[PDB]
Amino acid sequence: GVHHYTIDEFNYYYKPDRMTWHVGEKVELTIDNRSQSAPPIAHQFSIGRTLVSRDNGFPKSQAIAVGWKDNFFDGVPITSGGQTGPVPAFSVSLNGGQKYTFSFVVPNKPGKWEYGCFLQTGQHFMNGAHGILDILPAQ
Ligand SMILES: [Cu+2]
Repeated sequence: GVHHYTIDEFNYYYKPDRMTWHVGEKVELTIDNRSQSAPPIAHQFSIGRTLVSRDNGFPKSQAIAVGWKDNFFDGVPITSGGQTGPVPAFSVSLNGGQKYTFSFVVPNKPGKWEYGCFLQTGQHFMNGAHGILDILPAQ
């Protein structure tokens, strides 16, 4: 059976901020931008590994996040409404009040991955917009 997961986006955090999948699990994931501000803001959902931050040669208290080195969804065939196939550099960007639902089979990419939002030059990320995705071997 397909396992339904929802990730809600708020300013500036995911609910839930942890998720666990098994390799080979059939997942339907809904990403919902529930931005609570007036006006609501856009949010991004990207799963990857190895944070990349801005550099200018000067030390920082908090590094400004810019992206992931490795995208979890690389090569992963996705179905969303009438469309099926892998998506190059997959990520989900939503305006306030918009959601996106897609399904896939969890690839053989075991271990810890992270999800994050890199919008507004890393400000969402610095404010809490990051989660942890654990991928367990097939049960
Ligand atoms: Cu965001």
